[PDB]
Amino acid sequence: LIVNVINGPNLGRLGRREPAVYGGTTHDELVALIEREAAELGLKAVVRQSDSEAQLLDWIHQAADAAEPVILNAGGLTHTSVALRDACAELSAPLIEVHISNVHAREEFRRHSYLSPIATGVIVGLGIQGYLLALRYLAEH
Amino acid sequence: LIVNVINGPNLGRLGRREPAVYGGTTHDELVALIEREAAELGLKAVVRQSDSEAQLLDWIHQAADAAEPVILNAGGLTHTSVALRDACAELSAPLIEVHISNVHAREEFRRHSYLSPIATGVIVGLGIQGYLLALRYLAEH
Amino acid sequence: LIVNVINGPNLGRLGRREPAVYGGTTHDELVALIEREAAELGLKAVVRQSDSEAQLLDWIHQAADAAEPVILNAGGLTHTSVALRDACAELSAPLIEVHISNVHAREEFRRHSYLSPIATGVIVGLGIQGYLLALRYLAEH
Amino acid sequence: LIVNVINGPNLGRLGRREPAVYGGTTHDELVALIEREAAELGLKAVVRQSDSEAQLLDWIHQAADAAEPVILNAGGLTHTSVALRDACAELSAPLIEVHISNVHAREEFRRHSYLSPIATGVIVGLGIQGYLLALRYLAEH
Amino acid sequence: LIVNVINGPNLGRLGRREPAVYGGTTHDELVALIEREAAELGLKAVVRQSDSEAQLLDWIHQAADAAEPVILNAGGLTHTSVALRDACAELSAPLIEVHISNVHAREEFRRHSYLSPIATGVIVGLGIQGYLLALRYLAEH
Amino acid sequence: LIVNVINGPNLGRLGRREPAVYGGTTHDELVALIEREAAELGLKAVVRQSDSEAQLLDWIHQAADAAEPVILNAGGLTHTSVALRDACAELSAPLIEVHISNVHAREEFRRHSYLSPIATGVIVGLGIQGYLLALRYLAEH
Amino acid sequence: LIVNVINGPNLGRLGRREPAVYGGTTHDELVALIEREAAELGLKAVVRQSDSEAQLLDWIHQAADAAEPVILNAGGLTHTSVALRDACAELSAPLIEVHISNVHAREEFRRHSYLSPIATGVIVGLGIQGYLLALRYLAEH
Amino acid sequence: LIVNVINGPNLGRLGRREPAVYGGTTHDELVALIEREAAELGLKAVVRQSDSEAQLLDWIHQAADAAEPVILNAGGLTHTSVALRDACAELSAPLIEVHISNVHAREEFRRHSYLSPIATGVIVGLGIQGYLLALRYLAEH
Amino acid sequence: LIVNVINGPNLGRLGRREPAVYGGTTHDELVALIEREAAELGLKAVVRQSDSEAQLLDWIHQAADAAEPVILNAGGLTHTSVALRDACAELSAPLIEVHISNVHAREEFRRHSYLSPIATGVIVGLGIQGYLLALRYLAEH
Amino acid sequence: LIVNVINGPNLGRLGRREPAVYGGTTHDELVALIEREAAELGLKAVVRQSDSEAQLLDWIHQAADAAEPVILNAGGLTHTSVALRDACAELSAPLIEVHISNVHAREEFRRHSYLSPIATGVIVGLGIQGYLLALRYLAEH
Amino acid sequence: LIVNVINGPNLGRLGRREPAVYGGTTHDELVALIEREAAELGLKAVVRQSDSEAQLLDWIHQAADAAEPVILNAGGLTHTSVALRDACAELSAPLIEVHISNVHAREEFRRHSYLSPIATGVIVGLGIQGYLLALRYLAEH
Amino acid sequence: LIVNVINGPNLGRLGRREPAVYGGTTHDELVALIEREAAELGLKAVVRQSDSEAQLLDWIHQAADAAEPVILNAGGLTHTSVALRDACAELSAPLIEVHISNVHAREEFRRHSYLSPIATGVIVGLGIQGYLLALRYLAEH
Ligand SMILES: O=C(O)[C@]1(O)C=C(CCO)[C@@H](O)[C@H](O)C1
Ligand SMILES: O=C(O)[C@]1(O)C=C(CCO)[C@@H](O)[C@H](O)C1
Ligand SMILES: O=C(O)[C@]1(O)C=C(CCO)[C@@H](O)[C@H](O)C1
Ligand SMILES: O=C(O)[C@]1(O)C=C(CCO)[C@@H](O)[C@H](O)C1
Ligand SMILES: O=C(O)[C@]1(O)C=C(CCO)[C@@H](O)[C@H](O)C1
Ligand SMILES: O=C(O)[C@]1(O)C=C(CCO)[C@@H](O)[C@H](O)C1
Ligand SMILES: O=C(O)[C@]1(O)C=C(CCO)[C@@H](O)[C@H](O)C1
Ligand SMILES: O=C(O)[C@]1(O)C=C(CCO)[C@@H](O)[C@H](O)C1
Ligand SMILES: O=C(O)[C@]1(O)C=C(CCO)[C@@H](O)[C@H](O)C1
Ligand SMILES: O=C(O)[C@]1(O)C=C(CCO)[C@@H](O)[C@H](O)C1
Ligand SMILES: O=C(O)[C@]1(O)C=C(CCO)[C@@H](O)[C@H](O)C1
Ligand SMILES: O=C(O)[C@]1(O)C=C(CCO)[C@@H](O)[C@H](O)C1
Ligand code: NA
Ligand code: NA
Ligand code: NA
Ligand code: NA
Ligand code: NA
Ligand code: NA
Ligand code: NA
Ligand code: NA
Ligand code: NA
Ligand code: NA
Ligand code: NA
Ligand code: NA
Ligand code: NA
Ligand code: NA
Ligand code: NA
Ligand code: NA
Ligand code: NA
Ligand code: NA
Ligand code: NA
Ligand code: NA
Ligand code: NA
Ligand code: NA
Ligand code: NA
Ligand code: NA
Ligand code: NA
Ligand code: NA
Ligand code: NA
Ligand code: NA
Ligand code: NA
Ligand code: NA
Ligand code: NA
Ligand code: NA
Ligand code: NA
Ligand code: NA
Ligand code: NA
Ligand code: NA
Repeated sequence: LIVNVINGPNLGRLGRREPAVYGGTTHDELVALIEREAAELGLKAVVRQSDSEAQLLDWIHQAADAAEPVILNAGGLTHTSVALRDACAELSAPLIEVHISNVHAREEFRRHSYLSPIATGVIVGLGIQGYLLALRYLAEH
Repeated sequence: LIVNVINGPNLGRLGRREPAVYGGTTHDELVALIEREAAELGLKAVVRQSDSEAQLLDWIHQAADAAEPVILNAGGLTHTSVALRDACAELSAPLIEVHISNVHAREEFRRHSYLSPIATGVIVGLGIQGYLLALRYLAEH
Repeated sequence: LIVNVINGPNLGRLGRREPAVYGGTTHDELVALIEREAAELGLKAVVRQSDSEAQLLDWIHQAADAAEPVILNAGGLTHTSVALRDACAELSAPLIEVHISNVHAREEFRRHSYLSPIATGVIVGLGIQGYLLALRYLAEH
Repeated sequence: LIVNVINGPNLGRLGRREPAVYGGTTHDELVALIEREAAELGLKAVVRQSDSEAQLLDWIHQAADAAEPVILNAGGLTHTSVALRDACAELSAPLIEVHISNVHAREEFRRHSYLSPIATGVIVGLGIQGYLLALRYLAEH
Repeated sequence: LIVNVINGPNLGRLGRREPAVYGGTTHDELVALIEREAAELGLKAVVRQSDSEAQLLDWIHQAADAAEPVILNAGGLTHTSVALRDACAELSAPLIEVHISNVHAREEFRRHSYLSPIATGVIVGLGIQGYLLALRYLAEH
Repeated sequence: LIVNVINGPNLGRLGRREPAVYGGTTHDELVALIEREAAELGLKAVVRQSDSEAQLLDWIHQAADAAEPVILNAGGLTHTSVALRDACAELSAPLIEVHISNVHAREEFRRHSYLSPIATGVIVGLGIQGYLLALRYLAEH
Repeated sequence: LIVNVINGPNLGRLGRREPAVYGGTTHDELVALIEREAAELGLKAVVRQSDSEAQLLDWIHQAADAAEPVILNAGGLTHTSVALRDACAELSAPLIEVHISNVHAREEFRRHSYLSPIATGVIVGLGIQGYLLALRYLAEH
Repeated sequence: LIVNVINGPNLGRLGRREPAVYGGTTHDELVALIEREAAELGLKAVVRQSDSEAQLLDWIHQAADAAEPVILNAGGLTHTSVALRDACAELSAPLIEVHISNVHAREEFRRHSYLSPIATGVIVGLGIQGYLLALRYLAEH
Repeated sequence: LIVNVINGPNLGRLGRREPAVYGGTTHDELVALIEREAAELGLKAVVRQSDSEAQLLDWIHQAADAAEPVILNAGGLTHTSVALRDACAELSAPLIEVHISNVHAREEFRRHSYLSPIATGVIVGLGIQGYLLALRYLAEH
Repeated sequence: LIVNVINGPNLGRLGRREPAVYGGTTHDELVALIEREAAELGLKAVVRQSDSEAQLLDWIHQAADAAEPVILNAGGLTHTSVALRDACAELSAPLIEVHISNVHAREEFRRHSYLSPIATGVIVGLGIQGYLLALRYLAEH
Repeated sequence: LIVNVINGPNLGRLGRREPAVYGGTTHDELVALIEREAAELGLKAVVRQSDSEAQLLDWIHQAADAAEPVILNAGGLTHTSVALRDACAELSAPLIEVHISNVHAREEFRRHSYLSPIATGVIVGLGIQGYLLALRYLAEH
Repeated sequence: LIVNVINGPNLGRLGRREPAVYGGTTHDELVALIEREAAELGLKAVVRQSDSEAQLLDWIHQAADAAEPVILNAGGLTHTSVALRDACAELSAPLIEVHISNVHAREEFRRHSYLSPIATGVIVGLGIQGYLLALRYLAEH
């Protein structure tokens, strides 16, 4: 029923660099697209964004306590934060890691994720439709 | 309209190991699920499997010449074949790389792909629904 | 006389995963155990926890200015934060690094600490008694 | 005209360790020196410091939206934060990375920067005059 | 009740280098301190030292057969001996690894231990009080 | 008073590749700019260039014997010559290492310098103004 | 009762290089020796060779479905094929990996095997008697 | 007299990607150019291409038995196949390895060849004339 | 005729850990099995075990002087001792290295042997039958 | 029309070591062979050799200014000199790198070249005919 | 006056392998040569050999307590023993490390020494005269 | 009879840094000491120094042609020059590599030598007596 979509650092800046990297959809448009899709699927999507690791951790803690699934795009913290990994390892419902860009076609440091080994699955490089596809996985799960 | 789904070595063996690793769906069931989904999406899915790298290359060559999109699960060749990478780099339509298992939760050698850097995107660890989600991306693309 | 016990990200979640990883004592129980032990030793323990690196840094800054000893369990930041290391290098009184779990029996990335080289000493894998043993070292120091 | 000087974790502690590492100038003195130099150059310097990555990111976001140049000394986050790198990659005006100490004469982990590849340039080991020299580059740019 | 304290190569030389590295307590004084503490705790400590790996192995074998806990400071063999690791993996009662010096502040080769992954826990850099603190852990265990 | 500016291999070729890499100023123009700036600062700049390591070493030897400061852009020898490093380690007055290009944005092999650890400081990626900024540091030093 | 002996690329060329590397027995002689030994042991040996990975995979698939033991000398694919590893991981009866030459005395790349971690055991450097010794292990198993 | 030219995976696709990578000559044109050159040199060139490793191995086996020289462009198998290396090590006449593209200017994984250490020589980056130049070496050999 | 079987550290402890790792046969049973097999083969087996490297070296020295073959299971010293390697390099008769467990399925540090490159051959993971199979190789040699 | 052949350190010593490494042709003979071939091709070859990096750089500078092609065998500087690489990157006409010996069959340090990534192409292991084959490429270019 | 010459594992076997590796002088001859040279120099040489690390450590301990210089050829323990390094770090008089063979021309693992960083100096590859040359250094020291 | 002593970059600067690194003997004093010792040994020592690699190479070439032994202290080129290695590999008489300082106690980059693998032997850390000891080896050779 309830799905948490959690976006990390810099994801509030969607639609401000060249559409080359992350597409032309803004974060507000993203929230709207996700909500619309979620309703069609008979889910409720709670979509939140923060540039603060501590805030992200608190959202993951609540999802852990509620046994709610998480779609998480951690931004740069994907590649650097053990703390985020430790919080996500508490989750009992599925965790789908999403990257808008194809990280495997960028710098080598983006090709490692602390989150992938503990996630249910990972979607990269399908732009913002990656979130919609994750919702749909969760609706069937 | 037409989408090629190409499965590589050992994928014909789906449903024969413990459902732990790859799920309980057989390859024939997979073909059927994909075809059914593709028709609902108004696509035609051509689904093929081989344990022979040369056969896989020939299928990729035809997709390149037809400018058709490919959903490719290369099995073990993901981690080892430059030749497959070179064939896939000719593709002008999208290439979505799919892994049934979450390779990031397994041996370290499964965490490298020669295909990811040239793919449009990658879906891992969502089981066979990963193919269905790729079809759906392509139907919107 | 005064000892600061500083816990970092996710340590507020003690007692919520399987007792396998970190034991069944909660953070509030931990505070209570530490305070009781500290009083028996004729010390005052100030025990604080935050998931925010900036808050942790500020607590370390105050300990540096007061020349007070610190028992620090930085959680995931142990393995990732140079900033925390830089703050701890100002400390003139002892710094004892504590890990509840035996990090050497877990993932390889947990086997590196930015803090160990600048700490007085390190206690790992003795569960929450690791804090009590650190207090006792400080009472004799 | 307007230049942002952004200092990251622990830079508020300038003048509190042995003058060996970072010199004897405090952060307030630094702000004053920079402002005085900036006025002589006919610039306005906005100088800000935070130990919070999220706050640093927000300052970089504003500089990106205003197309203003940034002189950035990220402290320990230089060596660890992809998120900071991603925010700085939006900047369209110059980015000069500054380190007070000669990081190349210290620990090996200080010899890598996530920021250098996307900066216009880098000044290290010239103490606080490194900021003044960056201002002067920007006044001619 | 019975605890074995086993010291490896060069530990008989305690109190002969500058107090900088290992302190000014000799091995005989160490035995005496440990015995006194053990009696206060209502334990019996059997404290033994050898520069011979084979002798150390035989002591570990006996502790394994008696199901007795071991506090082990293996000296240089910590970083080099698989054989010692294999003997210690038989132990069914706790194994606490102790280093007098903070190995993390010395040469990089001292930062790896073959023993840590199989030990219950590890205490480093607290000087000879590290042994006393291990005894106290065992008295509560 | 006297400052030596020493340029190494290929720096005589300034202004001959695309202005992309090193700018459009020639070496003769560079000498002129440096001299003009030095006079304004009340310094005398002795500016020399050679493609011969032995000649560079001899210039560094003379600066060492005269206790004169050196601004050194060693070209490709930055990344390869221990001999140059050994000569520069004799210098008792400051050594400022200068790179015209941002080496951190180029090939990985340009990101290591044998000179940085023994230099007073390093300026990269500020083009030829990097020399002028070094002069100004020295005038205040 | 039934044992499959599977030889991979280039093993059909036995007896054609200097007897230094692989001995002077041809593949046909090898088949004959194995059959003779197998009969003495009261086993039936099915001995097959191919330079085609796909053919090797199909033979391993059949052994998996029949629950038959495999003695496998994969030739160069030992060091390179994940696909072969994946097929061999299905085997429920024993898998003995055999190398005629002592791979540990040759190039470093021959010292890694994708098969060893999933094999029951490995025999190297005992020439063709390695096959006979594997048969004998299986006859007792 | 007789020279074998053997092309591996994807070389049948010459002239189908942008002329940037491999030139605009097709494989059929290549065969024709080689034959014409060979006749001028008084040689007979047997030119063959396959995407199948097993087929390539069989061609190398025949060249080994006939003591005929080989010009080999193995495509992606250059970087991945030990089996191909093992077959080529049987060759008693010269082996010239040819790459159309300059592999040293591409991805790092293309800069390693299993074939180079056992080849007589290697020609890279001279396009299809690399084959013609190899023929000419063999005509003088 | 005479074969030396030499077992190193911890091999006297066979049959004392879970049969999972090394089987349920004790060292005395092993000696008996080997002797019985050796007599059937018309050999004399001299079987010795020590936890002392110096004792092992002396046994290898005697085998070198007598030109007698050695079956050696060095235990943990396999992975760590150059001295043992140097002694074994004197042997003129065959040296067969034996491991009871499949070291390739355990920790990565067990996957390197200082002995394999100088051994005639290596048998791993066939339990105690590995010794019997080595005897049989030697009886035919 | 004009082609520069530039030989680096030790190439003046051709014909003085065992013909095993570099052949029996001296440098003077090499000059003569190249000149004769060049005339047959209707080219003029200017062939020069120096053990001085600075002299080599000056020759490359002149070829850059004249837009003349270079055949360069840099000797040991191939593997060590960034300065040479930087000079060769100015060349607008083709650069063919030549090695007489097959560097891939020698020490590992000879398998890296700073020149290959910026060269048009590379010929190794064809002895002195490698120069003649490069001339012929240039005559067709 | 008194100099200790300490030889480690396998050095008692001098003169038993091909004179290629270590020369044809036996250990007894070596003792005699050293004694004769020492007397000519007006020194007393105490020459001892053991294959037991513990015995070597005890000899080093005595040299440390007597403040006597040591010439040490540790054999294979050079490359493997931290314990030996720790004992040698107590020595206050000079420590000269000697290797008979040129370890730099052998396996790569022989090119690392735990002893070199703490030795006064090192002599390798001068055969047994290396000991005589060390004595002579000590006689002048 | 004749021995060449060849000193490389910066060795003309002996006696100008703190006696800590290289001692207080100047190069002229060194020449004098060597000559005096050589005469006592009935040798003639030709002692030469240059900061120019090309000059060093030419001296090594002459020693190769005269079949004269070389004592070589290459300075920083020890760690960086393949060209020097290639010249020294021609030498048929002994080559003794000498370092005044103990390079193993300094930076890690000084612990690799391109010369050691081809030298007869190596003396490090015995100061200038290292040259005298090399002469004496050569007088007995
Ligand atoms: O592609 C993504 O969605 C991504 O997770 C996002 C960011 C930051 C986006 O501004 C980057 O830090 C990640 O490396 C990739
Ligand atoms: O998870 C998958 O789908 C996968 O692509 C498939 C195989 C082989 C499946 O038998 C494995 O070789 C890959 O590592 C992962
Ligand atoms: O064992 C610990 O106490 C530890 O410091 C704590 C955490 C996070 C605890 O939730 C982990 O991030 C550390 O790796 C180990
Ligand atoms: O030298 C600097 O200015 C520096 O950026 C600052 C800090 C933290 C300063 O307390 C360190 O974390 C950096 O490694 C170096
Ligand atoms: O600090 C310790 O107690 C230590 O275990 C002891 C020794 C040898 C002590 O002489 C060293 O070999 C270890 O690296 C650290
Ligand atoms: O950017 C510079 O100034 C630099 O020092 C110069 C050269 C050579 C310039 O032709 C290059 O070799 C360095 O890598 C960068
Ligand atoms: O020694 C063997 O049997 C071996 O498996 C065989 C081959 C190919 C044999 O031609 C090689 O590819 C392997 O590295 C070793
Ligand atoms: O440049 C070549 O000729 C090359 O051998 C060919 C291929 C495949 C060509 O489609 C690539 O796989 C090689 O890396 C380079
Ligand atoms: O499997 C074996 O026989 C083995 O040689 C034995 C030991 C020690 C056995 O107690 C281990 O040290 C080796 O790694 C593996
Ligand atoms: O093979 C060659 O031509 C080569 O370029 C030449 C030399 C020096 C030749 O004396 C070596 O330094 C190179 O590694 C290989
Ligand atoms: O060359 C030597 O003297 C040496 O120290 C001796 C031995 C053992 C000699 O049998 C080897 O273990 C060392 O690697 C080299
Ligand atoms: O110790 C030596 O003699 C040495 O060869 C000399 C130099 C340069 C001396 O100024 C250094 O470059 C070497 O690393 C060490
Ligand atoms: Na919620
Ligand atoms: Na991970
Ligand atoms: Na999209
Ligand atoms: Na199709
Ligand atoms: Na890749
Ligand atoms: Na699924
Ligand atoms: Na406090
Ligand atoms: Na560290
Ligand atoms: Na506890
Ligand atoms: Na502003
Ligand atoms: Na980077
Ligand atoms: Na300053
Ligand atoms: Na006991
Ligand atoms: Na370990
Ligand atoms: Na203490
Ligand atoms: Na001057
Ligand atoms: Na350095
Ligand atoms: Na500029
Ligand atoms: Na069968
Ligand atoms: Na593996
Ligand atoms: Na055999
Ligand atoms: Na043919
Ligand atoms: Na290779
Ligand atoms: Na061409
Ligand atoms: Na015997
Ligand atoms: Na080895
Ligand atoms: Na068994
Ligand atoms: Na010319
Ligand atoms: Na390169
Ligand atoms: Na030739
Ligand atoms: Na003595
Ligand atoms: Na060391
Ligand atoms: Na000798
Ligand atoms: Na001479
Ligand atoms: Na080398
Ligand atoms: Na001296």
